[PDB]
Amino acid sequence: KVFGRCELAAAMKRHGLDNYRGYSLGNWVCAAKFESNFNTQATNRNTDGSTDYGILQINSRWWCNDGRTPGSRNLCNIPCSALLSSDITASVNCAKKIVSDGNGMNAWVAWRNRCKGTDVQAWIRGCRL
Repeated sequence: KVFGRCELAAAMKRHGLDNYRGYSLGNWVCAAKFESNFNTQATNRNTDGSTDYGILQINSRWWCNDGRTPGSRNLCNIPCSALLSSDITASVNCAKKIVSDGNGMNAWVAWRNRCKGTDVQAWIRGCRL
């Protein structure tokens, strides 16, 4: 599923992400935009052989099991395919564990290079709330 901007904003808010660990909702919608272009089925293979899945591009090296990343961990205790669903619940609950691990939203390279210290409030501007 390809989410609209405000649609995704409302869904992430309803799943408890606005201001989760201090990160306002605009941070999360900006990171989804540049990670996946709001597309739940996005997948991208990394050079070490691991693969990123879903709207927030959660990596199989640490967070999910895809059966083809040797020596990786499954810290969110989920098949990686659950991250591609049109319902964002598994992506959001795994993302909550990742942002709580010490590095905050720097774990997402596109948030770090393209969202961090920008006016992220603009990503939820106009949205019904």
